Amino acid sequence: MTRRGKIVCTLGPATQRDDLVRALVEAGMDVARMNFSHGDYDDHKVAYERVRVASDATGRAVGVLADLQGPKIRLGRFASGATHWAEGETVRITVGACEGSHDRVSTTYKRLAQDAVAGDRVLVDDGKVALVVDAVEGDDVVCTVVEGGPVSDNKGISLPGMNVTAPALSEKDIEDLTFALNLGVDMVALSFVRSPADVELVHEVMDRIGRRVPVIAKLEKPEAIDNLEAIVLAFDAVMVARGDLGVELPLEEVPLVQKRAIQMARENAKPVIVATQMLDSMIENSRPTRAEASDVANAVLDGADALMLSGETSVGKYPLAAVRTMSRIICAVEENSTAAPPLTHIPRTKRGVISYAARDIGERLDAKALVAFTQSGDTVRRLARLHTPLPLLAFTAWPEVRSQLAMTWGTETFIVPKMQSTDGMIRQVDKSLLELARYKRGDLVVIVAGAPPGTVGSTNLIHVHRIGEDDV
Amino acid sequence: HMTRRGKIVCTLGPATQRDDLVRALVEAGMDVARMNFSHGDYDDHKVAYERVRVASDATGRAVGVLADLQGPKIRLGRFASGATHWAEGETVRITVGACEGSHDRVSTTYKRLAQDAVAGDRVLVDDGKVALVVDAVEGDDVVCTVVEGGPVSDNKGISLPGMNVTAPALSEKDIEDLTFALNLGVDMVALSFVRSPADVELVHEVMDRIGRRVPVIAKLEKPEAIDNLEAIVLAFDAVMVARGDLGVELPLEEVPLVQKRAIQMARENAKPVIVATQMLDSMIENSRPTRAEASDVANAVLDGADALMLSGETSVGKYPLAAVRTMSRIICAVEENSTAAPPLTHIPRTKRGVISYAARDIGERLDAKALVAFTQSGDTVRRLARLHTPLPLLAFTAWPEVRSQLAMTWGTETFIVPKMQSTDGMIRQVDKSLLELARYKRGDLVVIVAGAPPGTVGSTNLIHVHRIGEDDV
Amino acid sequence: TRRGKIVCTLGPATQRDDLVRALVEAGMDVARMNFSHGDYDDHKVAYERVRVASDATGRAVGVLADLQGPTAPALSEKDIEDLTFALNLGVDMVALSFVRSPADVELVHEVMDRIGRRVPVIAKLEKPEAIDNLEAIVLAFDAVMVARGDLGVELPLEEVPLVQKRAIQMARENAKPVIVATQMLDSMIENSRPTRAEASDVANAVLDGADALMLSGETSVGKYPLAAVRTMSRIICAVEENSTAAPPLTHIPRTKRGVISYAARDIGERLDAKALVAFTQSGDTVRRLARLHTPLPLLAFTAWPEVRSQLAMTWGTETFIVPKMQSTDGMIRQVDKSLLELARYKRGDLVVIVAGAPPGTVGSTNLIHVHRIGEDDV
Amino acid sequence: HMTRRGKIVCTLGPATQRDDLVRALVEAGMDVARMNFSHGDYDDHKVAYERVRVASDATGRAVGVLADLQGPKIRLGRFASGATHWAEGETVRITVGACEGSHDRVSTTYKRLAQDAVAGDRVLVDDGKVALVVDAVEGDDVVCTVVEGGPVSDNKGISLPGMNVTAPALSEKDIEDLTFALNLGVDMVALSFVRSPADVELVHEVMDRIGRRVPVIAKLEKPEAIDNLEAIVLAFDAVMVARGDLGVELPLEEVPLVQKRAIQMARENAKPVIVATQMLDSMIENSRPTRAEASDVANAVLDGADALMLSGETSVGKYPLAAVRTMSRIICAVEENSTAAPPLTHIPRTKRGVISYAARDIGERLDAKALVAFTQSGDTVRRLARLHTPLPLLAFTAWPEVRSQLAMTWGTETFIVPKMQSTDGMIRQVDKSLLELARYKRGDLVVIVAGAPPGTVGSTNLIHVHRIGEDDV
Repeated sequence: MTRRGKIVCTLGPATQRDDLVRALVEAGMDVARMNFSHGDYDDHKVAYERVRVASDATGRAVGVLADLQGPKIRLGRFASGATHWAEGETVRITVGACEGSHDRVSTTYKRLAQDAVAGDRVLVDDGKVALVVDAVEGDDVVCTVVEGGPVSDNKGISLPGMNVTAPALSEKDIEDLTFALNLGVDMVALSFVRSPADVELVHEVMDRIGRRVPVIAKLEKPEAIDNLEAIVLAFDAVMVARGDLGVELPLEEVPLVQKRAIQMARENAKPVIVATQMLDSMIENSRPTRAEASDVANAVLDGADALMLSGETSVGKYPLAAVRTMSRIICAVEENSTAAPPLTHIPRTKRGVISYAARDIGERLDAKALVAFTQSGDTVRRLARLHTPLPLLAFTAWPEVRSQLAMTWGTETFIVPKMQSTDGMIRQVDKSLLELARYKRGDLVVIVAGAPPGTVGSTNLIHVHRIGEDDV
Repeated sequence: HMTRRGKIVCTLGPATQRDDLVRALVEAGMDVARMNFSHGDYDDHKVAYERVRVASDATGRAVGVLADLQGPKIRLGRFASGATHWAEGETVRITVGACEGSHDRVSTTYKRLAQDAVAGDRVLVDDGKVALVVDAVEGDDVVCTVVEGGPVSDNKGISLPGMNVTAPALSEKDIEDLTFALNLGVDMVALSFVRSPADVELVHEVMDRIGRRVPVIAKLEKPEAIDNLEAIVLAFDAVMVARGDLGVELPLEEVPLVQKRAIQMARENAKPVIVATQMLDSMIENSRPTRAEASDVANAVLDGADALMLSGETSVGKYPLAAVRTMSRIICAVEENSTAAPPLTHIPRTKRGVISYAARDIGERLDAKALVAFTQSGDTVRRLARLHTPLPLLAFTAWPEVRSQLAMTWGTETFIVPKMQSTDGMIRQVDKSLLELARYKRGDLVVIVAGAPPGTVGSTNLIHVHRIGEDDV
Repeated sequence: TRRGKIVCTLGPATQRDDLVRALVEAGMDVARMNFSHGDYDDHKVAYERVRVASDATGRAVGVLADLQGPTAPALSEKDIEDLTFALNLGVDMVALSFVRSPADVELVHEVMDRIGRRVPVIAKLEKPEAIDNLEAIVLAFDAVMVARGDLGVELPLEEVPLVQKRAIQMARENAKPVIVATQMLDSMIENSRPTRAEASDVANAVLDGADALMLSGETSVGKYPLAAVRTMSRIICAVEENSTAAPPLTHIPRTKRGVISYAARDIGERLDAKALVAFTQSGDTVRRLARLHTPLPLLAFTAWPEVRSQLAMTWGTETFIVPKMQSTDGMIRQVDKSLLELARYKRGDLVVIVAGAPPGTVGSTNLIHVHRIGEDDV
Repeated sequence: HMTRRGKIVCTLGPATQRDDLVRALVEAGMDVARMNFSHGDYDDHKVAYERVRVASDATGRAVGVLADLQGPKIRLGRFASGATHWAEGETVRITVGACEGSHDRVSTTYKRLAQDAVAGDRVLVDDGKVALVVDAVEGDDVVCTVVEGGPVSDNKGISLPGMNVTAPALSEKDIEDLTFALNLGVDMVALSFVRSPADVELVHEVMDRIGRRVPVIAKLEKPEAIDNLEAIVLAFDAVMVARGDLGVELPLEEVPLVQKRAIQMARENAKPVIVATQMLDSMIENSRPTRAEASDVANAVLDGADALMLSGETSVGKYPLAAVRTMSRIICAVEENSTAAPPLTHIPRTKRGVISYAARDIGERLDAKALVAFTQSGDTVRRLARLHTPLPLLAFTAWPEVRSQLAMTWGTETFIVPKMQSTDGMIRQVDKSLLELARYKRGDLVVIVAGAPPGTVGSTNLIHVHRIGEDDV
């Protein structure tokens, strides 16, 4: 009926101009990403509020997503500005301070010396240049260049295979998380996730400050894909970072890891975001490459809850066009086929059997919408992963949840009061839906909800009715 | 299956008039009591009727009361000697005039026989044991030739397959009996000799004149009924497969397929179906049935029948209790052995239908202890019963009459409750009613099917899964 | 024409001149010699009268020798004598009474292998211990006979109709033939017509899925032996001409032989074939198709005439004798030749043939071939 | 899946002319060699053609040869300066007359451009990198305005979306190239610029004049082709999805769905489908592909494609071997992971079709080591290939040409054998051929699909299941 798949946009320099955050929202932004690798806390505060004003003004829900940097592992500065590391040369990467020199340059990752051992590979600038550790002589990691090429200030370094010992949250991240939690963000994404235990360190900080939001694990490393199931269960959502996965994994394995992660997320009613290398050409162009449009469309077809724009909106010259184009692709894929990859988990539990039954009933009776009452989102997220073409309307008393459900597939959320009785809950649904030009009296709707209000049995009720069938 | 699901109808007569015998039936399993208005004066019925109601109250078991209307009385008159023998090839006269019976000439009770019969029509006597053929009508007399010979005696039944019979489906006598039964307070009425869907209208005329309707059961006795099977099942509220009678007027080998087809047809439309006659007739004189009879009963059960019926076995027999116990024991045995009954083919398309199927699925998938259905007329319960789900099926109704009417519906126990004021109060009532009987306890999972806000214009439209007393404190 | 098969018992009542032939003409498919009655000479004379009748009419007729049976061993001393006699006499099958265990067949096989001649052994389901081992017995024996009268002596009477259904099902799942016997038309021992209750009972055996039904005293000692067979036939036909199908089978085929039989039926039905043709050396391939109770005519072709008699008791199967086949292509040409000699089917009519790889191959059934009659006729 | 199923097409050019390089491709996995008639003179092709045939014989691997016809050459002429710059808002003239190139005015190779162009038509240049709009046709000059600016050089491609282009599908030059290729002995021909199902007839005219037909592959390059997708897939023998070209004339977001739709359409009709353009273009300059490219390839495989095609990657690139090795490695990885492919909706209705599906079922159910199909033209094997069954699929044919033609069909290896004399002999041949391979041994179960008696009128009509050498001595 409208766009189902959700769009995440990154905020940066390019979205600071007059009424531009609002222009994004109007073009379709559902979640706004605050990237804490860049900007001062003040730039974020001002972006954060511009989103909230835009969300109020337009009426559209917009979640706010705090992206934590994780371990900053990159080159230091060169005195020259740049150099060239040709094959066979010896080079020293040091955890000490030094001036940028062809033969010797610093790294930001202070533990590199203690972690590196003879043999470990060291990749630079998205794996464009590759080195190998010969030995650790004090603060210096002595390497040999295996694949040559140009190198400059502050290029990324990847250490596949190496037993890296940084925690998932740096000291700097804890400050950023704390800031974001107080600022009022709706979700937090953790980078460099390697184990299901990594969520605990985010939860420590949340419980100290006394405020928890959904935590999104970013799938960037092989160790993450090695624990894919345990991670999807321990976190609240996942983000497939294809660029980063492509650096450390076989390139041919990556398209299958994407599909597998998306499937895994849907089986467990967790949201999945697909990020990186989406429409990167639109950083410089008003239109994408054919290859990019195809790639995006396959993310949609793979079953993804949301797709994410990075530089396309954060630094690009065509931020609106990027969002409009992502929308137009998502729509086109959806308008063409209902079908998404089938799920294999058979529902066994009261809440699961009911979610499936509700969808069946709704589809079989040609309902105009599927209404789900929810206190945390769980009940709606269980319906969303089915990719039913029924509009999916969440009704909740907790307004935070409306923002959190911005990143979940096909879902619009309405904020309503706490319900006093089941019959009152039906009356509320009528009231809320009739306010919208979309619905009128006579339209068939399916409601999923709680026995007597605030019951010990959670979701346990399916109710089919036409709007205002009992009004006179 | 935790209990007997299939229901048992028993006929009341001479054999059930002595001391606390109606009660003995009920305790043995009788779910519906049949009052057969071809025998007894109105006083015998009044006394039986009340004995059933007292038994029902005493035991706590629901017992429906079924008024069987006679329809056209078509049989031989009396013979002066008491009997004769009509041997093959002989000419014989069956007359609408009064006469004393002789071999050559005997009267019939069916006064229109002369004007209805035509050259060629077959005239079958004594459950089709002897067959004649009309050569012509000379005045009073229908002049026949014997095709299959055998003995004939006073007042033996006559069946006229193929013949353009012109009696109405409701005789003058039936209208009196119907009127009596309606006022007496019976819960259902069965019409004999049904040939067309229109036949129900003549019963409805009488009901609406007296101002009281009950479910009307079409008895499938004639070929013309099976010719209109679908239109009849839709127009009536239930059907009864009368096997003996169908066996006389159709090829005997076609009957087992007609039974299956009628039962199927009834289940597709959420109408009850009763299977009657040729059940355990040997038990009129014997304490045990023939193997062939046990097989017959079991096949009715397997065919998908809501209820099975005893006739002479309880109404005139010498072993009425044993007959009911035996029918029960067979029904149980068939059920305890397989869940499976013939699949239904109607795909549900309507809100009420989709919900009934969904409720059953949910109930079975979650291993619910019972499936509870609220209902004003039975419709919602009957839609679940036809599925032959092994979940106990508990109807909740405000109308007490319905509890008696649901006595003939498969697998169903009914509870009578107050009018509900709110949906949440309705859930609380279900808990209260179930807990009264020390079968359900706190924690047992049940599925409820019911009405949006109480007295909603959308009838049944709600499915609700809960464990008993999960919210009490 | 009739699909379900009829077994008739021979006795005093069928010794009249050309009465056996009258049975065969009325429909007898299997002739039962009951070795609890008669001298060996009465059997010899009946045996030959059947064989002459079978030749004369052209109709296949199996001969089933019924060992009386007799805690007791499975085979009495007397049975061993009767079995030995019957085997040499040339019977096509043996039925064993009082079967209680799957091991019981071994004692019959000992005797067969001593004399050097094996035929199918039919276990008679007469006792509770048999029903307790129903599956193991159906597997060890080659066929089963449901004796309802006898089961009714020791079992709850109401349980018997469900045991009948269960045994018939069990037999069909394992491609064994099942006969339903006892209490069929016993009234016709004294009457020219049966009770309604009896006609209904027979029809229920048919509908339950039975390969064959059996007459006992009705033909062996009755006064209306022909009428009994004619009436059983007329009923079986009438039941068949109505009902479409038989109780579904649930056993999933997993073996080469089984997967092919199911596939052949599917292909046949999907393509609207007029017939299902089976080549067979031992019967197995035909028996696998018969148990399906497919409404397709089922035509068996065999070189071994003993097998044509043995297939007489399998459902819906007509069997023809042909020569030993020299090559697969020759075998297809034979099927065309034989089918045109029936002149039953027409120019473009499809049939499906199931057969053996190269003739006398170690893989038994392993070939499906769809062809039109006279398609390679230029 | 036991080996690579999806097939690889490689284009031959300058980069594949060096020492034993065609052979190195074949060894790396090339199944079809594309001869592109937009580059090279007839002598370069003759030498490539023979190098392929020698390589095919030497390695034992089947290698098809594919003649790609240019179709209408629609592009810029030459510039005197060599290149220019067309900036937005400027007026420029593209002329069908001869001239040397200036900024203001340059010639086109497409001589009909004047007669075809009308006010409003768009003119896209160099893969749509620059866009113009026609203001008028003033004689030989098509006077345009630049809508999207950018650099332009000698001999750049132009696309004319929407414009009623009037060139036939076969130029005069193409007919010469087709004729050459047919005599040379190529196994298939691909036609560019296909717009209608009638376009195949013009190729068939030429084939029938020369007296030799091969499969004709329609290249899906234009919107009009996708508008007739079904009629085209039926009239041609195969299709090639050219995504780059479709991307210039169609909405970019629609292209991924057109690819999927064409692949599906081809499989439903047992026609091969090749997916071409922009597969691993980065490997023209690099020893490894972009992640986006590997993903794209893998999605073509998953979409259901019979074959994937390399263009510049092998024809002009610096890593031609690595390109084919990499394409192989991706195809394998996708396949080793899931045997699932998009389901088909085609229900088989015909004797030959029902049998093909039944054979597959039987094979899969019995866990056969291979499915052997006898075929005169390929049709029988192509009907099994589109099912994407994980059974090895072994074609047996007496026509050697078919082995080359089946090189582009999914999952299919072909064996060339003598004409069969008898069905039993044909089974013996299957054993003989398979036993030569160390892959098969005595005892392996295989399913054979074939013809009744050899040279029967009833096409495919026989399924035979056997273990290799079960009757051996």
